[PDB]
Amino acid sequence: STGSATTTPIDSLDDAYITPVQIGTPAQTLNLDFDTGSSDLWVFSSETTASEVDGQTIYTPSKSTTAKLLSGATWSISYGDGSSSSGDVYTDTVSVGGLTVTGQAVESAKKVSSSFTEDSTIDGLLGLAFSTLNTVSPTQQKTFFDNAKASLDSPVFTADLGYHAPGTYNFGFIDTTAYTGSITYTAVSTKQGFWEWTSTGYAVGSGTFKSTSIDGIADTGTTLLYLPATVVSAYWAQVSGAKSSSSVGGYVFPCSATLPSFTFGVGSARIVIPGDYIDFGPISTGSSSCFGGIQSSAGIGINIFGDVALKAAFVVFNGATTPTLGFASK
Ligand SMILES: CNCc1ccc(Oc2cccnc2)o1
Repeated sequence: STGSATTTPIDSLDDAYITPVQIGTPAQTLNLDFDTGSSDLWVFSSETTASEVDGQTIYTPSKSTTAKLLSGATWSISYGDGSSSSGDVYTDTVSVGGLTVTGQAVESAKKVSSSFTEDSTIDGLLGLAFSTLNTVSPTQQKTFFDNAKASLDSPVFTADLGYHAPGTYNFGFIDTTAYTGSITYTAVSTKQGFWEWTSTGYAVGSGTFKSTSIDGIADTGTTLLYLPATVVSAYWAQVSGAKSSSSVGGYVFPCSATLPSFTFGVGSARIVIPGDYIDFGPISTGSSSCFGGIQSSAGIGINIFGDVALKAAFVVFNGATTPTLGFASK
């Protein structure tokens, strides 16, 4: 089998991407944030504290003939941006782009933090990291991809995120019309539960490439590109007026600037992020200070190749017995 679904930016800045997901019988369609940095499939639901729901579409398990309470199971998760959610668990039928899994753990939110409530466009998350990170207790549950894998034509999924435009998540096949040149594959460590790999270096604009190992994660659920302070300082030094602002919480730059590109290495290959991808607009409405899309990972404890980086590529998440990642230009 295979699946193919369109993923759409939630706003004009590509702050996140949502993908429609069918849950239950008859289908309840919710728009979920596909997240290769976490491993829980959770949804706003009929169980979510009423004051914490504001415009989201909810899953109502009592209206699904295939829903079953997973007795005694609870979940609780925190994300790197300070947000969190928790609740109980059902199993139900889940389909993405024509690909169906029966008996998928669907984690129903009883509580969500303020930044979830405040984003009406995100109805929940669909985790695509390794199932070892799944938070369900006392019996850990499998991701949608792990449940689907045996049935897939090939044990892979691909992320093709758009810049200010829709893109695609495919399951079970590689669309050879969706990229240019060849796909360069690189080793993955699953020791931390992430799609963790090592970039071979970087360049800023038309500058010379610096060969240096940068260990990080391919994370569709993180908006920006978080890299070591040395690398980030080298980038923003090429933008007149750019500076790190403690009060804003990162590098900002004059909105009048034209930003240089940023290149990262994948083996001997190179992926170029155009300058415009790095502009996240005014820090507040009407400001002439703009927020940068490349930020320091110091304090996070890991480097993160988030959407800013991944949307410049066609990305293969290869879930064979020894997992690997593939990157192509597009
Ligand atoms: C804006 N905070 C709530 C929210 C929306 C989407 C996500 O999920 C995330 C956020 C950061 C990293 N990984 C996943 O959280």
